[PDB]
Amino acid sequence: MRQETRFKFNAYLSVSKKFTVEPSVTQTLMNTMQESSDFLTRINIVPVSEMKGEKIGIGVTGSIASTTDTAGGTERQPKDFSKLASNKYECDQINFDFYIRYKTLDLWARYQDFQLRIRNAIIKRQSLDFIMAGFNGVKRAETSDRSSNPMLQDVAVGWLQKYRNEAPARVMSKVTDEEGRTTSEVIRVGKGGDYASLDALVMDATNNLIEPWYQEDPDLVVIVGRQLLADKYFPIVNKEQADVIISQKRIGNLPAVRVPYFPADAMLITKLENLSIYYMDDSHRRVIEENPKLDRVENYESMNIDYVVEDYAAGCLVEKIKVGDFS
Amino acid sequence: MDDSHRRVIEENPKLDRVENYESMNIDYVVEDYAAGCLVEKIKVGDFS
Amino acid sequence: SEMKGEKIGIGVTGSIASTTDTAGGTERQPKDFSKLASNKYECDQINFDFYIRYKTLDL
Amino acid sequence: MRQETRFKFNAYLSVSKKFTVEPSVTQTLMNTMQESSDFLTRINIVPVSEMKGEKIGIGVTGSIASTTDTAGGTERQPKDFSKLASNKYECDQINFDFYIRYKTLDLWARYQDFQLRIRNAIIKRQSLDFIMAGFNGVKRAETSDRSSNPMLQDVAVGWLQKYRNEAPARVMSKVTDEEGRTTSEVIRVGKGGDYASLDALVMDATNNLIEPWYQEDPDLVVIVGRQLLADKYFPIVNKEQADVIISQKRIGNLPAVRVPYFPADAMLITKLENLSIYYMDDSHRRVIEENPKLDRVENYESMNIDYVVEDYAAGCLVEKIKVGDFS
Amino acid sequence: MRQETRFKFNAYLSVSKKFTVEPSVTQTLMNTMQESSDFLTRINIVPVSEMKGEKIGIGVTGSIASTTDTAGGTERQPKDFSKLASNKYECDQINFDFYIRYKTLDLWARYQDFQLRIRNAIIKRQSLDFIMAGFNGVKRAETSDRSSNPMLQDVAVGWLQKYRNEAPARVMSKVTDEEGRTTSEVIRVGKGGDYASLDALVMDATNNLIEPWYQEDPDLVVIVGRQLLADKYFPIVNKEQADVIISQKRIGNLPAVRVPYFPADAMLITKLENLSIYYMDDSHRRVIEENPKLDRVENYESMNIDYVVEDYAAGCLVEKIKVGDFS
Amino acid sequence: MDDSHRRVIEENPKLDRVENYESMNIDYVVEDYAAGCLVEKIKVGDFS
Repeated sequence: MRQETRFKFNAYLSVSKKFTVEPSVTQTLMNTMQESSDFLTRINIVPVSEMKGEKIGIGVTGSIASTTDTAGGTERQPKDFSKLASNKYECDQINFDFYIRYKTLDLWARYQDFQLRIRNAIIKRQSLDFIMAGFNGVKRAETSDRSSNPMLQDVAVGWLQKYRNEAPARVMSKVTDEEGRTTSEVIRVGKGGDYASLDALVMDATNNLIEPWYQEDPDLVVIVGRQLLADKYFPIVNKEQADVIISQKRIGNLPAVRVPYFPADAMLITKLENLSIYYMDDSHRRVIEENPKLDRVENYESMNIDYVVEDYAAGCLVEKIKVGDFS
Repeated sequence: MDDSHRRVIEENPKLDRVENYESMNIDYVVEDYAAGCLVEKIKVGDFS
Repeated sequence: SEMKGEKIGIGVTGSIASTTDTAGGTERQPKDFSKLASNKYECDQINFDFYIRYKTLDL
Repeated sequence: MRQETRFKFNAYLSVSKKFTVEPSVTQTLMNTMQESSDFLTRINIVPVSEMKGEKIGIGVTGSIASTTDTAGGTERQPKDFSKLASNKYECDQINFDFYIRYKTLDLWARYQDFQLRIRNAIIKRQSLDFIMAGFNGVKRAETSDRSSNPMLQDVAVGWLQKYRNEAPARVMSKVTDEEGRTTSEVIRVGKGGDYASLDALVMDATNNLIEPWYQEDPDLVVIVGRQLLADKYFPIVNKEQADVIISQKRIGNLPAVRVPYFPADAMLITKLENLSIYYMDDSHRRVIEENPKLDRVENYESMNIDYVVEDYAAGCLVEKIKVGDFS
Repeated sequence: MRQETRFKFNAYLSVSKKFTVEPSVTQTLMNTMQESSDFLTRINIVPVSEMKGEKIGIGVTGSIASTTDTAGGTERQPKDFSKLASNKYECDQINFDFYIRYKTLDLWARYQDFQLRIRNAIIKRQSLDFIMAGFNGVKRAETSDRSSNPMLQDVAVGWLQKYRNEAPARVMSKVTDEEGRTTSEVIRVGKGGDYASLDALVMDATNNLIEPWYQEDPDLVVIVGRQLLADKYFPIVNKEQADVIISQKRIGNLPAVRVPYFPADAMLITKLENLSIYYMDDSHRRVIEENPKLDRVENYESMNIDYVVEDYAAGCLVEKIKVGDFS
Repeated sequence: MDDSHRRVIEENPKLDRVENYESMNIDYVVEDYAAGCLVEKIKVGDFS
C-alpha cells in the first residue's frame, strides 16, 4: 500500500519465528540478552520503529468460512482476518544506572579476564530484571523510589495489570452472590473451601473463561510461582510408599512452568507465545562517567520498551489464592 | 450520433458475475409527415 | 456529427414546375425545394447493462 | 474465470449452429445417427462433460435496455443475461441389447454386403427409438418391462412429462369453473363443444399461454400427431369442387409437422430449436457375446442421455383433445 | 473515457489562462477583437464545439476535506468536484449587417490606407456592440426591430436577465414586510431612505447575499454604470479644502469599474472572471453584395454566441436604485 | 474435486482494506460404515 510495501505485495503475487529488520546495535544487545536466559527464548521480543500505533498479531486464529448463494441474492461480505479486542501500545523508556567503587574496581582489574566477566554479569542482572519488572509493576510513576517497592513494582505496567485494567471479566478475585457482592474476599482452596484442589480450579477456569478457540490448543501453559507449586507437591512426597511425578510437574492436565519473583497468590493460564515485549529500534543510549566526588566510576543506560499481551482472549489469571482447611 | 459508443466491462467477484455496460446515442425520426397515416383503435367483429 | 439540426430529406418529392405572367408585372416565385414540417429533431442516450454468471461462462 | 476460460476470455477482449469439443467415438456415432433421420437434424444434440449441473441457453431472448440518471442519483443495476425459470438437468443411462440367431445370421452372411446393411439397419432402428421414447415415457423405472408398455413408456422422462411436472399453468387439461373444478374432463372441439375448430384452439392457446417475447417470433411450429391432422384435413378433400392446400399443411396460422408415435390426443406449440437432448461425452459402452446356450450372437450397448426443454416459457401443450359433435 | 480522452488521461497519470482548440478563422477573429478593447481582456471568450451541453467550470472553489473512520465502519464517499447550481447553455446566432453608399466609398477610396481604417473601425464597432448587447437584452425575439429598442435590448438574453430568471434570491429589487409585500418600490438611498449611503448598501449586500466561499476572495469587483459613480463622487469634490481619491474609485471597500451603456439604476458585485461568453467554433459566415438598386455595397456577417455566467452563487446584483433626500 | 480452486483478490479503497476470496469443492466421506461406531449422549458422574 505504501511504495515499498506495494512493491513487496506485487512481488508476493507474481527462521520464520522471530523478527529482524537490519543489523544494528540495540537489536544485537537484545538478542544477546534473550539468548542469555532460557525463559526469554520462549517469548517474542519484537523491535518496532514507531513511538505509538498498532500491534502485530501472533498466534491469533479465527474461524473463517461460510457459504452464500451468490446466484441471485446476497453478496459475499468477507470477515476480518486480524481483528482483536483492543490494540494500542505505548512504548516508554526505562533506564538502568550503577557504579563501581575504586577499591573493588582495582581488586577486579588485578586478575585477567575481568571485562568479559563484568559484561556477562551485567547482562544476567539485566535479563532477570526485565522479567521481575514485567510480571510485577502495577503502574509506572516517574521518580521511582526503591524504598518501599523492593519487588520493583513501579517501573512499568505489567502483563498482570494489563489484564486487570484492560480486559476485566477474565480475572477471578472473589466469590460472590446475587445478594452478596463479596461472599468471600479470597478464593479458599482446601478440604472445606470453595474448591477441592488446584486441579479442579485450573480445570473449570480453563473451561469457562478463555475462548473456545484457544481452549482446544496443542500448546497451553499454566504460569505459576514457586510457593504454590511446592505447597501442592509437598504432601505427595511426604508419604510412605515412584518419583517421576516430580519431573514433569503437570497440574490440571496442563504443563506447568515457574518463573522467579512471580506473585505467590496468583496464576495465569495461557499459551507461552501470546505475551510479548516490544522495544524501540535505536533508543539504547549508554554513557560513562568517572567523577571523583565519591571515587566511583558510574554508568547510565536507557532503553524504550513496552510489555504487551497480544490477544486478551487467549489466557486468564486467577488471583488471591489461599490454601487451608476451613472446617 | 457518431462517435458516441462507450463500452466497459467490470469484474466484481463480490458477486459471482461479470458485468458489461454499453451506451449509445440514437433518435428515431419519420422523414416526411406526408406519405404516412395510421389508424389506432379498431375492433373487428359484429354489431347490431 | 451534431444534435438538434435539420432532417436530411431522403425520399421526398413534389411538384415544382409552374407558369407566371412575367410580362404583366408579376415575378417568378421560387417555391421551396425541401419543404417539410418541423424539420427539427434531437438525440438521446440508451444503455444496455447486463451481467454473465461464472458457471454459465464456464459452460 | 477458470484458467483456460480466463485465457479464452482475455483473448476475446483483445458452423455456429451445433457444438463440438474433440473428435471422439461417441460424438461421431451421435452425429451419424442425427444425419440418418431428418427430424434429428432440426434439433440440438449436445455433448456435455458432467453428470449433473447447469444447462446452456439457446434461443433465449430477454429485453435488456433502460435509462438511468447516473448524474446525481441512483446507480445502474444490470439485468441478468441468461436467467431461466428452472434449470437443473440430470443425465442417466439407457441401454439397447439384442441378438441374432445362427440361422438368420448364416442366411444373411451368405450374400455379400451384409455388414453395412446391418449397421444402417441398427442405426435407423435406434434413431426412431430415441424419438419414440423421448416424446412418450412419463417416468423412468429400473427393470423396465415391455409387456404392458409397448409404446416405450418407461425408459426416461420425456418432454411432455417435463412440462407436466416441472412447469404447470402451461398445460391445458380441463375446462373448469369457479364452482366446478372439473366442468369438463376433456376438451371437446366440434360444432357444439368448447371451441369451433382446431384453428381457434391453437390461436387462443398461442395468444394466452406462451410469453409475449416468443409469441412474436419468425419461427414457431405446432407439433401434432398423425390421427388428428388427418381427422382435420379429411373432410376438406371429401367434397366436390385446388389441391395445394394439402402440401403446406398450415393450421392456426402456423406451420405443422408430424412425428411418429406422437400421442394422438395432444399437441405442442413451440419453436423447433427450443427442446434438445444432452448426452455424456464418453459413455457409449458396447460389448459382444457368442453364447451357444440359445445359439444366438448377442450384443449390448449403453449410453448416458437426458432430454431437456431449455426455456419452459417458450411453448405450451394442450392435452386430451376430442373432436365430435356434442349436440 | 472516450478514445482520445482516455489516451490523454492515461498520459496524464504516468499561458494557462485562455483556451485554444485549433488554428481556425473564427477563433482568430475573436482573438483580434478581444485584443482591441480593455474590458474584453479581463473576461473569458471561450470557443466551444457543440450546439448545447454543459458549461466549463472556471473560478469555482469549495470545501472538500473530511475525515472518516474507515477502521470497521462507514466508507469514504467523495464529494463532487464541479457541481454548480444549474448548468445548461444554449448557443444561437446573431448577425450584424451594414452597407456603404457609393458616394462615401468613392470619397474614401482616394486617400491611401482606407481598407485598414475601415477594418479597425468595424472591429471597434463590433466589440462595444457585444458589450452593450450583453449587459442589456432581457429576451431574444426574432425579427428584432430597432425603433423602440435603441439600447439594443432585444438581441439575446443577457447576464442581468440570467440572474433575474434563472436564479432569484440573488437579486434585491424591493423592500417588503410580512404584511407589506411592497413597502417601497425602489431601494431609496439617502439621508432618510432605506440606507445611509451606497457604501453601506454594497457592504451589507456582499455580507448577506453571496456565498461565504467567494465572500473571502482577493478578486471581487462592483460593476456599476457612469451616472451612479458620478452621483456618488460629485458632492465630495464639490467642496472647499486630498485629491487623489479620484484615482482608484473604491466604494464599500471594493474596487469599482465602469462599462458603457450599463443601466444606471443597478449594480452587480462579482469577480471579473466569473461571467463569460461562449461562441461556436466555426460559424462566422460572411458575404458581400453590390446591388445598385439603391447604389450601395452591403455585407452580411453572422456568428453563433451565447452569454453565460458560470456560477450563479458567485455574485449578486441590486436593481432600481434611487438616490434622494426623503424628508 | 480436482481443478476447482478459484482465488481472486480485490483492492477497494472505498474502505481501507484489501479483500481476498477463495473457493474450493470438497466433500467428507466415511469409507465403510463398518469398522466404526459412536456413542453420543453420555454423562459421567454418580447416581442412586
